Amino acid sequence: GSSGSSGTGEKPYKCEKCGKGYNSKFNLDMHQKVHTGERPSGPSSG
Ligand SMILES: [Zn+2]
Repeated sequence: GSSGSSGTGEKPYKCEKCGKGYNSKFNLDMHQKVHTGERPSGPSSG
């Protein structure tokens, strides 16, 4: 029926903003400073 990749690695940090995983609490930080711009779309939590 259906099948795909399970995810051997572990992504304890995800970026819902875009949808990418990060295996580093530090790396994600620098990345978090990317979706700052106030997109034309309404937020979700502030
Ligand atoms: Zn992101």
